[PDB]
Amino acid sequence: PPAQLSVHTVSWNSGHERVPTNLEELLGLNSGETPDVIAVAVQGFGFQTDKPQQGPACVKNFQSLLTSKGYTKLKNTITETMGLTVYCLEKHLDQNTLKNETIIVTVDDQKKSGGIVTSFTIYNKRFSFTTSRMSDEDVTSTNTKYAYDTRLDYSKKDDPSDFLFWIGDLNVRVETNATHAKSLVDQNNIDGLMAFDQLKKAKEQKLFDGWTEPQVTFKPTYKFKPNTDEYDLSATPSWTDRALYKSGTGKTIQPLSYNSLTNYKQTEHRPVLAKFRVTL
Ligand code: HEM
Repeated sequence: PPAQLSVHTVSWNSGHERVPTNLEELLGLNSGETPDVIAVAVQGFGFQTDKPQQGPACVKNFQSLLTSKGYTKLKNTITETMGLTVYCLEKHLDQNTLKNETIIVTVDDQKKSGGIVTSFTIYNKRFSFTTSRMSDEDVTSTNTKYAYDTRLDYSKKDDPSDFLFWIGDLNVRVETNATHAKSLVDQNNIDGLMAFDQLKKAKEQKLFDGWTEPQVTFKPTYKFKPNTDEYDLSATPSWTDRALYKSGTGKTIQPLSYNSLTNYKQTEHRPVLAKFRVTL
């Protein structure tokens, strides 16, 4: 039992975009780090109805890279609008204790909104990875637009997990006008703009209770004109893709790094990469 383990997470509201050439950058492996656990969350349209038939390239390309580095894919789950994959180094796995489990929650009769939770145990400590997706317009169990449901929160369990991560587009936005938002961004006043971000409002309403976001130092990750760094001001610049963390059991989770990946420009949203060190 190591005293500590590292986790990398990435999410991207990637829409219809395809596997990039440079997956090492996407996963935070380009400076030679070797995280114990990797989670990849996507939001978009048509993943199960793989009409472009891009599923096979995703599997080939991710598998080729990660197996060579000593990872086992614990689970990939795809719905029409979400994807969640969790990888763990083979060396940490004990089949008799792993207890690998995934649930899918859907909130609407078309199965477009909800979330996915994948959980597993290593060294007798339980990890859970959540992603979620909600539309602006739906009726919800919270009567808010935010992509929260108690069923996706394993910290609310009678026996809550040791290490929990929630990654994706939480449907949290910057509640001010585009002019004022752009001005803040031009001044690099990230904390000033974050003052208008809705995560705190969701928490006042008792959603994402006790979940922590690492400090944000990067500019809003949406909405860009593709293949530029120029905001499309038809939307107020916002932080779409987020990483939250919690422990149910008093374990220390230390963010090492939290950043958008500005080199992935192909789309309106920029992926977000988080790195953590967890103490068992
Ligand atoms: C950059 C965008 C995307 C990322 C980062 C991504 C990520 C992933 C990952 C990590 C896997 C599992 C790979 C493995 O087996 O180790 C996967 C599988 C898959 N993805 Fe994606 N995905 C993307 C876009 C898409 C798109 C656009 C489609 C369809 C339109 C799609 C459909 C699939 C399918 C069908 C699978 C296979 C699931 C199975 O084997 O049953 N994904 N994706």
